[PDB]
Amino acid sequence: LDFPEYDGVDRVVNVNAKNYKNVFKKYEVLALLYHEPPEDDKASQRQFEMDELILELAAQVLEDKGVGFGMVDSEKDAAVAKKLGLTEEDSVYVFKGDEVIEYDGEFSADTLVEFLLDVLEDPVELIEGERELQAFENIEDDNKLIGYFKNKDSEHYKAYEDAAEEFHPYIPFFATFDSKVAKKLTLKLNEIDFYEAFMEEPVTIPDKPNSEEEIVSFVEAHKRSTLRKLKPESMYETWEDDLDGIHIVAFAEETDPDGYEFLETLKAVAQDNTDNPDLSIIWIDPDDFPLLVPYWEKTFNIDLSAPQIGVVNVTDADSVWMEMDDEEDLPSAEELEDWLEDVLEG
Amino acid sequence: LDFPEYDGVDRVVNVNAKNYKNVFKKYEVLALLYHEPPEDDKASQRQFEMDELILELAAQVLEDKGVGFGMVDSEKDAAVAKKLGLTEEDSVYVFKGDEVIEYDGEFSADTLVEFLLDVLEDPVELIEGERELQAFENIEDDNKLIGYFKNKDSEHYKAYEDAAEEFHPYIPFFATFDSKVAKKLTLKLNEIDFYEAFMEEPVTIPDKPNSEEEIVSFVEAHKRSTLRKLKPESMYETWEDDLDGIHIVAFAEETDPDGYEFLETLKAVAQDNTDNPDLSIIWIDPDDFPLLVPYWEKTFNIDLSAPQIGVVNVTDADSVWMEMDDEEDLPSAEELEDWLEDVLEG
Ligand SMILES: [Ca+2]
Ligand SMILES: [Ca+2]
Ligand SMILES: [Ca+2]
Ligand SMILES: [Ca+2]
Ligand SMILES: [Ca+2]
Ligand SMILES: [Ca+2]
Ligand SMILES: [Ca+2]
Ligand SMILES: [Ca+2]
Ligand SMILES: [Ca+2]
Ligand SMILES: [Ca+2]
Ligand SMILES: [Ca+2]
Ligand SMILES: [Ca+2]
Ligand SMILES: [Ca+2]
Ligand SMILES: [Ca+2]
Ligand SMILES: [Ca+2]
Ligand SMILES: [Ca+2]
Ligand SMILES: [Ca+2]
Ligand SMILES: [Ca+2]
Ligand SMILES: [Ca+2]
Ligand SMILES: [Ca+2]
Ligand SMILES: [Ca+2]
Ligand SMILES: [Ca+2]
Ligand SMILES: [Ca+2]
Ligand SMILES: [Ca+2]
Ligand SMILES: [Ca+2]
Ligand SMILES: [Ca+2]
Repeated sequence: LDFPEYDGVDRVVNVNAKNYKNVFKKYEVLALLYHEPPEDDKASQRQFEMDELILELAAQVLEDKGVGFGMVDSEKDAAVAKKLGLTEEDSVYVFKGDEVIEYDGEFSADTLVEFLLDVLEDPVELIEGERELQAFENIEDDNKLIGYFKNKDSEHYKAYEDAAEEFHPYIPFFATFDSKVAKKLTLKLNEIDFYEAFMEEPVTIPDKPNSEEEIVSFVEAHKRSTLRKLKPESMYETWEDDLDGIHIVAFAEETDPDGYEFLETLKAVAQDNTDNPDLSIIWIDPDDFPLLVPYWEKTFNIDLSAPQIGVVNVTDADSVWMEMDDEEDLPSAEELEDWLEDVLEG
Repeated sequence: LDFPEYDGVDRVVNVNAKNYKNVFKKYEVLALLYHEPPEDDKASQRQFEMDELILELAAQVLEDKGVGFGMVDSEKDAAVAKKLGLTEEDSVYVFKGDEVIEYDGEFSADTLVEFLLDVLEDPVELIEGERELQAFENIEDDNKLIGYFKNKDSEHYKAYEDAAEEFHPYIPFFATFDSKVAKKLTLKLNEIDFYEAFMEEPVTIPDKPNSEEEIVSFVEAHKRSTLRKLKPESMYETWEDDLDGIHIVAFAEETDPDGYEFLETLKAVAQDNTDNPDLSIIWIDPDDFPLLVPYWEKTFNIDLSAPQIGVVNVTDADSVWMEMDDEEDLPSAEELEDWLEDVLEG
């Protein structure tokens, strides 16, 4: 009645020109680890075996749900990788229907399975009644969309659902057919509002009713939020998406009163500067990455039991941190704005 | 710049009558896995080696923070185990100061390290100003206490801090010296309010000012909340604490609009029946245990993409689940009360 342990059945194989058509046929959803060939030393061999074991456990856990896992060698299987669109080494590409979803997060069985379980869900969630509306409003650490349509047979709803599939499961798409919900949201019929992460005010997609292409192009242009949360499921995607080799990194434990107070200041600063295309802040809650906390404290020379904020230069592997005597020496929004300005324009 | 990998240094040893005094001296905080001797078959041997490797990784991660890990064989080391108070096999006993903290949760390096990082924090958190007060009010999935005292030198504050140590890190103790915060909480000087998990209304500890013993005895009597959340850090403690071999188990994904709506009904039912000593509901959010979701769906024969609630008989290894056609066929509070009554008084 406990966590599953690998049962030794070989379910994850190398996916190559000989078998790839049969593997895609065997599984309704197929997730492919695109990897460089392991080096020949024993350490690199062991790590490769341990990585495969992670996939084996996930494949066992999800067998009855139509999910399969495979591995594609970027050298041996280069031709198949190209035909399938596998280009970023160490990414897992998830094939659902007509979509190819890139996973670029923690390589662990639990996080992988949680992601696949999100992939298997439908790309549009409905909102009806006050409690469901409250659930929608509680979402803030993701970009989200909500649109008001006549009903599920509306061509405009179907275009919205088709657009949701492009960003699944990263950007939740919500829909309502309830005119009372739409009024509380100030959504006119066939209007779509995009709520950037951590923002209070939405941006309405122009020129409604909107086609799939109009929604997709809009979401792609607003995909990067001023403030974004580092999450295990997407940690490497976020970290690799630096702006001119610079991240602003804020550490704050949401549940701690001092972390909450600092996070509220951070949100206020992001909201007041949300249209500055050069501002990108990563919020890391230490409680989400316990195994990295000592490493971050050593690397950055900071105490993560208190809120911290700094500028990390990925190009030069260097960083500077705002000097805060303790948890009670937090900057005002204005002081935080000014400190970022001083370090960046410099 | 990534998750740590075990470096092969042996930091976790068997703790026995010969070395236990030196181990306790080597480490400021020491966590001891109390385990039955591994069976001699190769499978049991491998599992024991894999368990030790989990401790090795945690010990590496926390080395610079004064934490050590050890293992105590319940047969070979029975005399030392008794002297140290190790009685429940498969529990990890954490020695901090004068306290012995039992860990009875997921045996994984990340969850273990997160718990130890919580252990290392101070047992009382202060509340000052409106934002910190809001952080206090946002806490609902734990029992919590808050007391109003003159200042940190008050003998009554010191008694409160001494009591907090007994329940650290499971039941957060908050304190304020701010008369404006105390007024919003309706806390008179030296009063202590206990907020049961998921309850709106607190219970004031009687006969203030309160001694350590009065607080400890009060908290012990109110320790078990009507509604409690299954969490990795304490999942086995919670599951083993059944009431006459019965758990009421509710599955609800907090972030999903249907899960939120059902959870609100569950909270309302718990609040209206909070004084019924026979009512104990475990809320499991599937998003917290992805690796167990397929196992639960198979074992209970339910769809965990929708909210579910049932009665699980641990004695007879049997369960019954409320029949809900889909996510929109949710019971009212009254219907849920009546359904529990019908299945239990039967
Ligand atoms: Ca294999
Ligand atoms: Ca497409
Ligand atoms: Ca990557
Ligand atoms: Ca986990
Ligand atoms: Ca509007
Ligand atoms: Ca249009
Ligand atoms: Ca990527
Ligand atoms: Ca704090
Ligand atoms: Ca504080
Ligand atoms: Ca913005
Ligand atoms: Ca955590
Ligand atoms: Ca923590
Ligand atoms: Ca403060
Ligand atoms: Ca060892
Ligand atoms: Ca004691
Ligand atoms: Ca136990
Ligand atoms: Ca983890
Ligand atoms: Ca009161
Ligand atoms: Ca008293
Ligand atoms: Ca226990
Ligand atoms: Ca739903
Ligand atoms: Ca619904
Ligand atoms: Ca109660
Ligand atoms: Ca989760
Ligand atoms: Ca989920
Ligand atoms: Ca509903």
